[PDB]
Amino acid sequence: SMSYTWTGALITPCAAEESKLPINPLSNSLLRHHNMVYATTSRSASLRQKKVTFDRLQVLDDHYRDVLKEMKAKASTVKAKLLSIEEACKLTPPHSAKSKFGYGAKDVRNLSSRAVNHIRSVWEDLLEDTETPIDTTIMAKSEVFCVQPEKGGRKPARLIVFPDLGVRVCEKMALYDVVSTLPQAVMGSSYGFQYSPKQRVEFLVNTWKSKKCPMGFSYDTRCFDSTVTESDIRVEESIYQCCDLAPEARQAIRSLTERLYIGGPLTNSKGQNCGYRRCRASGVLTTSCGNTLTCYLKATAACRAAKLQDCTMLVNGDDLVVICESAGTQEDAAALRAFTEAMTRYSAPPGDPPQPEYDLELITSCSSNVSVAHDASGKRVYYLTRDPTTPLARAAWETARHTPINSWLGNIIMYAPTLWARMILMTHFFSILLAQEQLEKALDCQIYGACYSIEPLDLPQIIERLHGLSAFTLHSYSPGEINRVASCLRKLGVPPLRTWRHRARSVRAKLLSQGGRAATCGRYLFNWAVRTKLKLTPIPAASQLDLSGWFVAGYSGGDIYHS
Ligand SMILES: CC(=O)N1c2cccc(O)c2NC2=C(C(=O)CC(C)(C)C2)[C@@H]1c1ccc(OCc2ccccc2)cc1Cl
Repeated sequence: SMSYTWTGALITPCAAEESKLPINPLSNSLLRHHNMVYATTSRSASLRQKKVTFDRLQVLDDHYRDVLKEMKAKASTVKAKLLSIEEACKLTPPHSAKSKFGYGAKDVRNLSSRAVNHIRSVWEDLLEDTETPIDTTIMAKSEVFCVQPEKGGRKPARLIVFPDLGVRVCEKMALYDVVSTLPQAVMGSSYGFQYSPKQRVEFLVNTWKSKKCPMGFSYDTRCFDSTVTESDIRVEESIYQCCDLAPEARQAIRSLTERLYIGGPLTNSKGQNCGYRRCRASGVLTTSCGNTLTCYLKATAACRAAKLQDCTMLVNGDDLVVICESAGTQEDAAALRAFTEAMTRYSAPPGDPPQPEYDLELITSCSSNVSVAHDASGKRVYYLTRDPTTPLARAAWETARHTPINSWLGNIIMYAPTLWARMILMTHFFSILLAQEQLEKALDCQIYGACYSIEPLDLPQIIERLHGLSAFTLHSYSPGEINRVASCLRKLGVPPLRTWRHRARSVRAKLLSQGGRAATCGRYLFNWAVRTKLKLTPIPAASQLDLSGWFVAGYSGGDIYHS
Protein backbone atom coordinates (compact mmCIF):
# COMPACT_ATOMS: atom_id res chain seq x y z
CA SER A 1 0.00 0.00 0.00
CA MET A 2 0.89 3.61 -0.63
CA SER A 3 1.92 6.25 1.87
CA TYR A 4 -0.35 8.66 -0.04
CA THR A 5 -2.89 9.00 -2.82
CA TRP A 6 -3.53 12.32 -4.48
CA THR A 7 -6.62 13.74 -6.19
CA GLY A 8 -4.62 16.33 -8.15
CA ALA A 9 -5.81 19.21 -5.99
CA LEU A 10 -2.88 21.45 -5.07
CA ILE A 11 -1.40 22.02 -1.65
CA THR A 12 -2.40 25.62 -1.24
CA PRO A 13 -1.02 28.42 0.92
CA CYS A 14 -3.46 30.48 2.98
CA ALA A 15 -1.32 33.62 3.07
CA ALA A 16 1.23 35.34 0.91
CA GLU A 17 4.52 33.49 1.32
CA GLU A 18 7.89 35.09 1.70
CA SER A 19 10.95 33.29 0.34
CA LYS A 20 13.81 35.83 -0.18
CA LEU A 21 15.76 37.18 2.80
CA PRO A 22 15.23 40.97 2.90
CA ILE A 23 17.97 43.58 2.66
CA ASN A 24 18.05 44.98 6.18
CA PRO A 25 20.65 46.95 8.16
CA LEU A 26 20.41 44.53 11.08
CA SER A 27 20.32 41.20 9.27
CA ASN A 28 23.07 42.56 6.99
CA SER A 29 25.36 43.12 9.94
CA LEU A 30 24.92 39.41 10.72
CA LEU A 31 24.97 37.99 7.18
CA ARG A 32 25.84 39.67 3.84
CA HIS A 33 25.16 36.90 1.33
CA HIS A 34 21.37 37.34 1.55
CA ASN A 35 20.73 35.55 -1.77
CA MET A 36 21.97 32.36 -0.19
CA VAL A 37 19.17 32.39 2.40
CA TYR A 38 15.68 31.22 1.46
CA ALA A 39 12.44 29.96 2.95
CA THR A 40 10.42 27.13 1.51
CA THR A 41 6.92 27.88 0.20
CA SER A 42 3.96 25.89 -1.09
CA ARG A 43 5.29 26.56 -4.59
CA SER A 44 7.61 23.54 -4.07
CA ALA A 45 5.06 21.20 -2.43
CA SER A 46 4.61 19.19 -5.59
CA LEU A 47 8.28 18.11 -5.39
CA ARG A 48 7.87 17.03 -1.77
CA GLN A 49 4.71 15.13 -2.62
CA LYS A 50 6.64 12.96 -5.09
CA LYS A 51 9.42 12.34 -2.53
CA VAL A 52 7.06 11.45 0.28
CA THR A 53 4.83 9.10 -1.76
CA PHE A 54 5.88 5.50 -2.21
CA ASP A 55 4.90 1.88 -1.68
CA ARG A 56 6.00 0.02 1.46
CA LEU A 57 7.13 -3.48 2.19
CA GLN A 58 7.16 -4.73 5.76
CA VAL A 59 8.07 -8.27 6.76
CA LEU A 60 8.00 -8.90 10.52
CA ASP A 61 9.93 -11.64 12.30
CA ASP A 62 10.55 -13.16 15.71
CA HIS A 63 13.12 -10.55 16.70
CA TYR A 64 10.40 -7.98 16.14
CA ARG A 65 7.72 -9.84 18.08
CA ASP A 66 10.10 -10.54 20.93
CA VAL A 67 11.07 -6.87 21.30
CA LEU A 68 7.42 -5.77 21.10
CA LYS A 69 6.45 -8.10 23.93
CA GLU A 70 9.32 -6.82 26.03
CA MET A 71 8.20 -3.20 25.48
CA LYS A 72 4.54 -3.99 26.20
CA ALA A 73 5.77 -5.64 29.42
CA LYS A 74 7.32 -2.36 30.53
CA ALA A 75 4.36 -0.32 29.27
CA SER A 76 2.19 -2.49 31.61
CA THR A 77 3.76 -0.69 34.57
CA VAL A 78 2.29 2.69 33.54
CA LYS A 79 -0.90 4.30 34.88
CA ALA A 80 -1.96 7.34 32.84
CA LYS A 81 -4.44 9.99 33.85
CA LEU A 82 -7.05 11.67 31.70
CA LEU A 83 -6.41 15.42 31.42
CA SER A 84 -9.20 17.86 32.24
CA ILE A 85 -10.44 20.32 29.60
CA GLU A 86 -8.79 23.01 31.75
CA GLU A 87 -5.28 21.50 31.60
CA ALA A 88 -5.62 20.53 27.93
CA CYS A 89 -6.60 24.05 26.85
CA LYS A 90 -3.66 25.53 28.81
CA LEU A 91 -1.38 23.29 26.76
CA THR A 92 -2.59 24.96 23.53
CA PRO A 93 -0.16 27.40 21.93
CA PRO A 94 -1.57 30.99 21.89
CA HIS A 95 -1.19 31.15 18.09
CA SER A 96 -2.36 27.65 17.24
CA ALA A 97 -4.37 27.17 14.03
CA LYS A 98 -7.97 28.21 14.55
CA SER A 99 -10.83 25.69 14.37
CA LYS A 100 -12.92 25.41 11.21
CA PHE A 101 -15.93 25.97 13.52
CA GLY A 102 -15.64 29.59 14.66
CA TYR A 103 -13.33 29.62 17.67
CA GLY A 104 -9.52 29.74 17.70
CA ALA A 105 -6.70 29.20 20.19
CA LYS A 106 -7.29 32.28 22.35
CA ASP A 107 -10.87 31.09 22.95
CA VAL A 108 -9.51 27.67 23.84
CA ARG A 109 -7.15 29.28 26.35
CA ASN A 110 -9.86 31.49 27.84
CA LEU A 111 -12.15 28.45 28.04
CA SER A 112 -14.92 30.29 26.11
CA SER A 113 -18.35 28.65 25.83
CA ARG A 114 -18.06 28.08 22.09
CA ALA A 115 -14.63 26.40 22.24
CA VAL A 116 -15.43 24.23 25.26
CA ASN A 117 -18.84 23.06 23.94
CA HIS A 118 -17.27 22.25 20.61
CA ILE A 119 -14.44 20.39 22.39
CA ARG A 120 -16.96 18.38 24.47
CA SER A 121 -18.95 17.41 21.43
CA VAL A 122 -15.73 16.33 19.68
CA TRP A 123 -14.92 14.30 22.73
CA GLU A 124 -18.38 12.68 22.77
CA ASP A 125 -17.99 11.84 19.10
CA LEU A 126 -14.71 10.03 19.74
CA LEU A 127 -16.53 7.93 22.35
CA GLU A 128 -19.63 7.21 20.22
CA ASP A 129 -17.96 6.90 16.80
CA THR A 130 -15.35 4.17 16.16
CA GLU A 131 -14.83 4.36 12.39
CA THR A 132 -15.42 7.65 10.59
CA PRO A 133 -12.14 9.01 9.32
CA ILE A 134 -11.40 12.38 10.88
CA ASP A 135 -10.40 15.14 8.49
CA THR A 136 -6.97 16.71 8.29
CA THR A 137 -5.51 19.78 6.65
CA ILE A 138 -2.27 19.62 4.64
CA MET A 139 0.01 22.68 4.51
CA ALA A 140 3.45 23.41 3.08
CA LYS A 141 5.72 24.29 5.99
CA SER A 142 7.91 27.40 5.58
CA GLU A 143 11.45 26.79 6.88
CA VAL A 144 14.63 28.78 6.25
CA PHE A 145 17.82 27.22 4.83
CA CYS A 146 21.09 28.12 3.17
CA VAL A 147 21.48 27.15 -0.51
CA GLN A 148 23.53 23.98 -0.97
CA PRO A 149 25.79 24.42 -4.01
CA GLU A 150 26.42 21.23 -5.97
CA LYS A 151 24.56 19.10 -3.40
CA GLY A 152 20.95 19.44 -4.56
CA GLY A 153 20.33 23.16 -5.15
CA ARG A 154 17.36 24.02 -2.96
CA LYS A 155 15.12 22.02 -0.57
CA PRO A 156 11.40 21.60 -1.27
CA ALA A 157 9.02 22.50 1.58
CA ARG A 158 8.10 19.94 4.17
CA LEU A 159 4.46 19.03 4.68
CA ILE A 160 2.54 19.19 7.90
CA VAL A 161 -0.69 17.29 8.40
CA PHE A 162 -2.97 18.24 11.26
CA PRO A 163 -6.58 17.83 12.50
CA ASP A 164 -8.86 20.60 13.67
CA LEU A 165 -8.19 22.44 16.92
CA GLY A 166 -11.14 20.66 18.65
CA VAL A 167 -9.55 17.30 17.97
CA ARG A 168 -6.13 18.58 18.90
CA VAL A 169 -7.48 19.49 22.31
CA CYS A 170 -9.22 16.09 22.68
CA GLU A 171 -5.90 14.33 21.88
CA LYS A 172 -4.19 16.10 24.78
CA MET A 173 -6.92 14.92 27.17
CA ALA A 174 -6.71 11.30 26.07
CA LEU A 175 -2.94 11.13 25.58
CA TYR A 176 -0.74 13.93 26.95
CA ASP A 177 0.05 11.93 30.10
CA VAL A 178 0.76 8.80 28.07
CA VAL A 179 3.08 10.26 25.37
CA SER A 180 5.02 12.04 28.09
CA THR A 181 5.38 9.01 30.41
CA LEU A 182 5.26 5.75 28.48
CA PRO A 183 8.38 6.17 26.27
CA GLN A 184 10.60 6.56 29.33
CA ALA A 185 9.02 3.57 31.03
CA VAL A 186 9.54 1.44 27.91
CA MET A 187 12.94 2.51 26.56
CA GLY A 188 14.60 3.61 29.79
CA SER A 189 17.87 5.45 29.22
CA SER A 190 17.43 5.14 25.42
CA TYR A 191 14.72 7.81 25.33
CA GLY A 192 16.53 10.92 24.06
CA PHE A 193 14.04 13.58 25.12
CA GLN A 194 14.58 12.91 28.83
CA TYR A 195 18.08 14.43 28.71
CA SER A 196 19.06 18.08 29.06
CA PRO A 197 22.03 19.00 26.78
CA LYS A 198 24.61 18.28 29.49
CA GLN A 199 22.88 14.95 30.22
CA ARG A 200 22.87 13.91 26.58
CA VAL A 201 26.65 14.53 26.43
CA GLU A 202 27.27 12.56 29.63
CA PHE A 203 25.19 9.69 28.34
CA LEU A 204 26.93 9.60 24.97
CA VAL A 205 30.43 9.88 26.45
CA ASN A 206 29.84 7.48 29.34
CA THR A 207 28.34 4.90 26.95
CA TRP A 208 31.29 5.37 24.62
CA LYS A 209 33.93 5.06 27.34
CA SER A 210 32.07 2.10 28.83
CA LYS A 211 32.68 -0.01 25.72
CA LYS A 212 35.84 -2.26 25.65
CA CYS A 213 36.33 -1.24 22.03
CA PRO A 214 33.60 1.16 20.81
CA MET A 215 32.05 1.36 17.39
CA GLY A 216 29.18 3.73 16.76
CA PHE A 217 26.90 4.96 13.99
CA SER A 218 23.70 6.86 13.28
CA TYR A 219 20.80 5.70 11.08
CA ASP A 220 18.78 8.09 8.92
CA THR A 221 15.57 6.68 7.56
CA ARG A 222 14.26 8.00 4.24
CA CYS A 223 11.02 9.92 5.22
CA PHE A 224 10.38 8.22 8.50
CA ASP A 225 6.72 9.39 8.52
CA SER A 226 5.86 7.96 5.12
CA THR A 227 7.52 4.61 5.99
CA VAL A 228 5.33 4.14 9.08
CA THR A 229 2.70 1.58 8.12
CA GLU A 230 -0.69 1.10 9.66
CA SER A 231 0.52 -2.07 11.31
CA ASP A 232 3.13 0.14 13.04
CA ILE A 233 0.52 2.55 14.27
CA ARG A 234 -1.70 -0.26 15.53
CA VAL A 235 1.31 -1.89 17.18
CA GLU A 236 2.06 1.50 18.75
CA GLU A 237 -1.54 1.55 20.00
CA SER A 238 -1.11 -1.92 21.47
CA ILE A 239 1.70 -0.50 23.59
CA TYR A 240 -0.52 2.37 24.85
CA GLN A 241 -3.34 -0.02 25.68
CA CYS A 242 -1.06 -1.71 28.23
CA CYS A 243 -1.39 1.41 30.42
CA ASP A 244 -4.01 1.62 33.08
CA LEU A 245 -6.45 3.97 31.40
CA ALA A 246 -9.75 5.50 32.34
CA PRO A 247 -12.46 3.92 30.07
CA GLU A 248 -13.07 7.24 28.21
CA ALA A 249 -9.33 7.45 27.50
CA ARG A 250 -9.28 3.90 26.27
CA GLN A 251 -12.12 4.40 23.78
CA ALA A 252 -10.68 7.81 22.82
CA ILE A 253 -7.29 6.28 21.95
CA ARG A 254 -8.96 3.48 20.06
CA SER A 255 -11.16 5.76 18.00
CA LEU A 256 -8.25 8.16 17.46
CA THR A 257 -6.12 5.29 16.20
CA GLU A 258 -8.65 4.02 13.57
CA ARG A 259 -9.98 7.44 12.72
CA LEU A 260 -6.90 9.71 12.70
CA TYR A 261 -3.45 8.17 13.37
CA ILE A 262 -3.72 5.20 11.01
CA GLY A 263 -4.59 7.41 8.06
CA GLY A 264 -7.35 9.55 6.61
CA PRO A 265 -8.45 12.22 4.13
CA LEU A 266 -6.36 15.34 3.45
CA THR A 267 -7.82 18.75 2.65
CA ASN A 268 -5.98 21.82 1.36
CA SER A 269 -6.29 25.29 2.84
CA LYS A 270 -9.02 26.03 0.28
CA GLY A 271 -11.28 23.21 1.57
CA GLN A 272 -10.59 20.86 -1.40
CA ASN A 273 -10.09 17.11 -1.20
CA CYS A 274 -6.40 16.63 -1.61
CA GLY A 275 -5.95 12.92 -1.16
CA TYR A 276 -5.48 10.24 1.43
CA ARG A 277 -2.79 9.36 3.95
CA ARG A 278 -1.97 5.79 5.01
CA CYS A 279 1.09 6.63 7.08
CA ARG A 280 2.13 8.82 10.03
CA ALA A 281 0.69 12.30 10.38
CA SER A 282 3.44 14.81 11.07
CA GLY A 283 1.08 17.07 13.03
CA VAL A 284 -0.57 15.05 15.78
CA LEU A 285 0.27 14.60 19.42
CA THR A 286 1.43 10.96 19.07
CA THR A 287 3.76 11.68 16.19
CA SER A 288 6.92 12.09 18.34
CA CYS A 289 6.22 9.28 20.82
CA GLY A 290 4.96 7.03 18.03
CA ASN A 291 8.04 7.60 15.94
CA THR A 292 10.38 7.12 18.89
CA LEU A 293 8.63 3.88 19.91
CA THR A 294 8.65 2.56 16.35
CA CYS A 295 12.23 3.52 15.58
CA TYR A 296 13.32 1.93 18.85
CA LEU A 297 11.30 -1.22 18.17
CA LYS A 298 12.60 -1.80 14.67
CA ALA A 299 16.13 -0.72 15.54
CA THR A 300 16.38 -2.93 18.62
CA ALA A 301 15.09 -5.92 16.61
CA ALA A 302 17.48 -5.18 13.71
CA CYS A 303 20.39 -5.17 16.19
CA ARG A 304 19.38 -8.64 17.35
CA ALA A 305 19.12 -9.55 13.67
CA ALA A 306 22.63 -8.26 12.82
CA LYS A 307 24.04 -9.72 16.06
CA LEU A 308 25.60 -6.40 17.12
CA GLN A 309 27.23 -6.88 20.54
CA ASP A 310 26.36 -4.92 23.73
CA CYS A 311 24.28 -2.25 21.96
CA THR A 312 23.37 1.02 23.61
CA MET A 313 21.09 3.22 21.60
CA LEU A 314 19.70 6.67 21.88
CA VAL A 315 16.47 7.51 20.08
CA ASN A 316 14.71 10.82 19.39
CA GLY A 317 11.74 10.14 17.08
CA ASP A 318 13.25 8.94 13.81
CA ASP A 319 16.76 10.09 14.84
CA LEU A 320 18.73 7.07 16.07
CA VAL A 321 22.30 6.45 17.23
CA VAL A 322 23.83 3.12 18.26
CA ILE A 323 27.04 2.52 20.13
CA CYS A 324 28.16 -1.10 20.42
CA GLU A 325 31.17 -3.37 20.73
CA SER A 326 33.41 -3.44 17.65
CA ALA A 327 34.37 -6.80 16.28
CA GLY A 328 36.90 -5.64 13.68
CA THR A 329 36.32 -3.26 10.76
CA GLN A 330 35.34 -5.82 8.04
CA GLU A 331 32.98 -7.51 10.44
CA ASP A 332 31.63 -4.23 11.81
CA ALA A 333 30.87 -3.21 8.20
CA ALA A 334 29.12 -6.53 7.47
CA ALA A 335 27.02 -6.37 10.63
CA LEU A 336 26.01 -2.81 9.75
CA ARG A 337 24.89 -3.82 6.26
CA ALA A 338 22.82 -6.65 7.78
CA PHE A 339 21.30 -4.20 10.27
CA THR A 340 20.13 -2.00 7.38
CA GLU A 341 18.64 -4.97 5.61
CA ALA A 342 16.71 -5.80 8.76
CA MET A 343 15.45 -2.18 9.07
CA THR A 344 14.68 -2.22 5.39
CA ARG A 345 12.49 -5.29 5.89
CA TYR A 346 10.78 -3.68 8.87
CA SER A 347 10.04 -0.75 6.51
CA ALA A 348 12.71 1.68 7.67
CA PRO A 349 15.11 1.84 4.72
CA PRO A 350 18.05 4.27 5.07
CA GLY A 351 18.50 7.66 3.41
CA ASP A 352 22.25 7.24 2.98
CA PRO A 353 23.82 3.98 4.09
CA PRO A 354 25.11 4.15 7.68
CA GLN A 355 28.84 4.52 8.23
CA PRO A 356 30.65 2.71 11.06
CA GLU A 357 32.43 5.23 13.20
CA TYR A 358 35.35 4.73 15.65
CA ASP A 359 35.61 8.23 17.13
CA LEU A 360 32.69 9.64 19.09
CA GLU A 361 33.20 13.11 17.62
CA LEU A 362 32.53 11.74 14.11
CA ILE A 363 28.91 10.76 14.91
CA THR A 364 26.03 13.12 14.10
CA SER A 365 22.66 12.77 15.77
CA CYS A 366 19.99 15.43 15.54
CA SER A 367 22.43 17.56 13.51
CA SER A 368 24.93 17.32 16.42
CA ASN A 369 28.36 16.00 17.31
CA VAL A 370 30.26 15.83 20.59
CA SER A 371 33.31 18.13 20.70
CA VAL A 372 35.94 19.07 23.30
CA ALA A 373 37.05 22.32 24.90
CA HIS A 374 38.54 23.18 28.31
CA ASP A 375 37.11 25.15 31.24
CA ALA A 376 38.83 27.91 33.26
CA SER A 377 40.78 25.36 35.36
CA GLY A 378 41.77 23.70 32.09
CA LYS A 379 39.95 20.36 32.35
CA ARG A 380 38.57 18.64 29.23
CA VAL A 381 34.86 19.23 28.89
CA TYR A 382 32.61 17.59 26.31
CA TYR A 383 29.71 19.47 24.77
CA LEU A 384 27.35 19.19 21.84
CA THR A 385 27.77 21.32 18.73
CA ARG A 386 26.65 21.46 15.11
CA ASP A 387 27.38 23.02 11.74
CA PRO A 388 26.16 26.63 12.32
CA THR A 389 25.01 27.31 8.74
CA THR A 390 21.32 26.66 9.28
CA PRO A 391 21.10 28.41 12.66
CA LEU A 392 22.93 31.44 11.26
CA ALA A 393 20.66 31.61 8.18
CA ARG A 394 17.57 31.32 10.38
CA ALA A 395 18.92 33.98 12.77
CA ALA A 396 19.41 36.36 9.84
CA TRP A 397 15.86 35.62 8.72
CA GLU A 398 14.46 36.13 12.20
CA THR A 399 16.40 39.37 12.65
CA ALA A 400 14.75 40.66 9.42
CA ARG A 401 11.21 39.33 9.90
CA HIS A 402 8.95 39.00 12.91
CA THR A 403 8.40 35.24 13.18
CA PRO A 404 6.37 33.12 15.57
CA ILE A 405 9.30 30.87 16.64
CA ASN A 406 12.78 32.24 17.37
CA SER A 407 15.12 29.42 16.47
CA TRP A 408 18.00 31.73 17.45
CA LEU A 409 16.87 31.61 21.09
CA GLY A 410 16.43 27.86 21.01
CA ASN A 411 19.93 27.57 19.57
CA ILE A 412 21.40 29.84 22.23
CA ILE A 413 19.77 27.69 24.90
CA MET A 414 20.64 24.29 23.45
CA TYR A 415 24.07 25.18 22.01
CA ALA A 416 25.17 27.80 24.61
CA PRO A 417 28.68 26.37 25.04
CA THR A 418 29.45 26.48 21.34
CA LEU A 419 31.92 28.96 19.92
CA TRP A 420 29.38 30.19 17.39
CA ALA A 421 26.40 30.60 19.76
CA ARG A 422 28.45 32.63 22.21
CA MET A 423 30.45 34.78 19.82
CA ILE A 424 27.73 35.40 17.22
CA LEU A 425 24.19 34.60 18.40
CA MET A 426 24.53 36.15 21.83
CA THR A 427 26.47 39.22 20.71
CA HIS A 428 24.10 39.84 17.80
CA PHE A 429 20.87 39.31 19.65
CA PHE A 430 21.81 41.07 22.91
CA SER A 431 23.09 44.05 20.89
CA ILE A 432 19.75 44.33 19.09
CA LEU A 433 17.56 43.70 22.16
CA LEU A 434 19.59 46.21 24.11
CA ALA A 435 19.31 48.80 21.35
CA GLN A 436 15.53 48.32 21.25
CA GLU A 437 15.09 48.00 25.03
CA GLN A 438 13.45 44.61 24.50
CA LEU A 439 15.69 42.78 27.04
CA GLU A 440 12.66 42.20 29.29
CA LYS A 441 10.28 41.24 26.49
CA ALA A 442 9.46 37.50 26.44
CA LEU A 443 10.08 35.45 23.31
CA ASP A 444 8.75 32.20 21.95
CA CYS A 445 10.97 29.30 21.00
CA GLN A 446 10.78 25.52 20.80
CA ILE A 447 12.77 22.94 22.74
CA TYR A 448 12.23 19.24 21.87
CA GLY A 449 9.10 20.16 19.92
CA ALA A 450 7.32 22.10 22.69
CA CYS A 451 6.91 25.82 22.69
CA TYR A 452 8.33 27.93 25.53
CA SER A 453 8.08 31.62 26.29
CA ILE A 454 11.44 32.88 27.62
CA GLU A 455 12.73 36.20 28.86
CA PRO A 456 16.25 36.80 27.43
CA LEU A 457 17.41 38.14 30.80
CA ASP A 458 16.85 34.64 32.26
CA LEU A 459 19.37 33.13 29.86
CA PRO A 460 22.34 32.98 32.23
CA GLN A 461 20.49 30.88 34.82
CA ILE A 462 18.83 28.70 32.17
CA ILE A 463 22.23 28.01 30.61
CA GLU A 464 23.66 27.19 34.04
CA ARG A 465 20.97 24.52 34.60
CA LEU A 466 21.11 23.13 31.08
CA HIS A 467 24.93 23.12 30.84
CA GLY A 468 26.57 24.10 34.13
CA LEU A 469 28.99 26.95 34.87
CA SER A 470 31.40 25.44 32.38
CA ALA A 471 29.37 26.93 29.48
CA PHE A 472 30.58 30.43 30.37
CA THR A 473 34.28 29.56 30.69
CA LEU A 474 35.08 27.23 27.77
CA HIS A 475 38.17 27.96 25.68
CA SER A 476 40.61 26.10 23.33
CA TYR A 477 38.00 24.63 21.06
CA SER A 478 39.17 21.88 18.66
CA PRO A 479 40.89 23.00 15.46
CA GLY A 480 38.21 21.22 13.39
CA GLU A 481 35.37 22.94 15.21
CA ILE A 482 37.02 26.34 14.79
CA ASN A 483 37.64 25.78 11.11
CA ARG A 484 34.08 24.57 10.50
CA VAL A 485 32.79 27.79 12.01
CA ALA A 486 35.40 29.89 10.20
CA SER A 487 34.57 28.57 6.74
CA CYS A 488 30.86 28.51 7.47
CA LEU A 489 31.13 32.31 8.01
CA ARG A 490 33.09 32.93 4.81
CA LYS A 491 30.46 31.02 2.92
CA LEU A 492 27.54 33.03 4.37
CA GLY A 493 29.33 36.42 4.48
CA VAL A 494 29.13 36.54 8.27
CA PRO A 495 31.85 38.79 9.71
CA PRO A 496 34.92 36.91 11.01
CA LEU A 497 35.03 35.90 14.74
CA ARG A 498 37.57 38.63 15.42
CA THR A 499 34.76 41.10 14.55
CA TRP A 500 32.27 39.50 16.96
CA ARG A 501 34.68 39.79 19.87
CA HIS A 502 34.92 43.51 19.19
CA ARG A 503 31.14 43.87 19.02
CA ALA A 504 30.83 41.77 22.21
CA ARG A 505 33.10 44.05 24.23
CA SER A 506 30.80 46.92 23.40
CA VAL A 507 27.65 44.90 24.27
CA ARG A 508 29.11 43.63 27.55
CA ALA A 509 29.97 47.13 28.78
CA LYS A 510 26.44 48.34 27.94
CA LEU A 511 24.90 45.51 29.95
CA LEU A 512 27.10 46.08 33.04
CA SER A 513 26.24 49.77 32.91
CA GLN A 514 22.56 48.77 33.11
CA GLY A 515 23.01 46.85 36.41
CA GLY A 516 20.55 44.26 37.70
CA ARG A 517 19.53 41.22 35.66
CA ALA A 518 21.06 42.86 32.52
CA ALA A 519 24.48 43.19 34.15
CA THR A 520 24.41 39.47 35.04
CA CYS A 521 24.08 38.65 31.34
CA GLY A 522 27.10 40.87 30.71
CA ARG A 523 29.24 39.13 33.33
CA TYR A 524 28.29 35.55 32.52
CA LEU A 525 27.45 35.47 28.79
CA PHE A 526 30.35 37.68 27.73
CA ASN A 527 33.19 36.78 30.10
CA TRP A 528 34.90 35.16 27.12
CA ALA A 529 35.16 38.59 25.49
CA VAL A 530 37.52 40.18 28.06
CA ARG A 531 41.15 39.40 29.06
CA THR A 532 40.72 40.31 32.74
CA LYS A 533 38.04 37.70 33.28
CA LEU A 534 35.68 37.66 36.29
CA LYS A 535 35.39 34.68 38.65
CA LEU A 536 31.96 33.13 38.07
CA THR A 537 30.14 31.64 41.05
CA PRO A 538 26.77 29.83 40.66
CA ILE A 539 23.76 32.11 40.15
CA PRO A 540 21.42 31.79 43.16
CA ALA A 541 18.18 31.95 41.14
CA ALA A 542 19.56 29.19 38.88
CA SER A 543 18.66 26.61 41.53
CA GLN A 544 15.33 28.40 42.05
CA LEU A 545 14.25 27.85 38.38
CA ASP A 546 11.38 25.49 37.47
CA LEU A 547 12.42 23.48 34.43
CA SER A 548 10.05 20.74 35.53
CA GLY A 549 8.53 20.13 32.07
CA TRP A 550 11.58 20.91 29.93
CA PHE A 551 13.29 17.61 29.19
CA VAL A 552 10.54 15.11 29.85
CA ALA A 553 9.33 14.11 26.39
CA GLY A 554 9.39 15.05 22.71
CA TYR A 555 6.35 16.87 21.26
CA SER A 556 7.40 17.74 17.70
CA GLY A 557 4.19 18.30 15.68
CA GLY A 558 1.99 17.86 18.76
CA ASP A 559 0.80 21.42 19.35
CA ILE A 560 2.24 21.87 22.87
CA TYR A 561 2.76 25.03 24.90
CA HIS A 562 4.49 25.51 28.23
CA SER A 563 5.01 28.62 30.40
C1 LIG B 1 13.05 19.43 15.58
C2 LIG B 1 13.57 19.07 16.97
O1 LIG B 1 12.76 19.03 17.89
N1 LIG B 1 14.90 18.80 17.33
C3 LIG B 1 15.82 18.43 16.28
C4 LIG B 1 15.93 17.09 15.92
C5 LIG B 1 16.82 16.66 14.94
C6 LIG B 1 17.64 17.59 14.32
C7 LIG B 1 17.57 18.92 14.69
O2 LIG B 1 18.41 19.79 14.08
C8 LIG B 1 16.67 19.35 15.66
N2 LIG B 1 16.70 20.69 16.01
C9 LIG B 1 16.35 21.45 17.10
C10 LIG B 1 15.76 20.98 18.23
C11 LIG B 1 15.46 21.95 19.32
O3 LIG B 1 15.15 21.56 20.43
C12 LIG B 1 15.54 23.43 19.04
C13 LIG B 1 16.78 23.75 18.22
C14 LIG B 1 16.74 25.26 17.87
C15 LIG B 1 18.08 23.40 18.97
C16 LIG B 1 16.70 22.93 16.94
C17 LIG B 1 15.44 19.50 18.52
C18 LIG B 1 16.68 18.73 18.95
C19 LIG B 1 17.95 19.28 18.90
C20 LIG B 1 19.04 18.53 19.29
C21 LIG B 1 18.89 17.21 19.74
O4 LIG B 1 19.92 16.42 20.14
C22 LIG B 1 21.25 16.95 20.20
C23 LIG B 1 21.36 18.06 21.23
C24 LIG B 1 20.56 18.05 22.38
C25 LIG B 1 20.70 19.08 23.31
C26 LIG B 1 21.63 20.11 23.10
C27 LIG B 1 22.42 20.11 21.95
C28 LIG B 1 22.28 19.08 21.01
C29 LIG B 1 17.63 16.66 19.78
C30 LIG B 1 16.54 17.40 19.38
CL1 LIG B 1 15.01 16.64 19.47
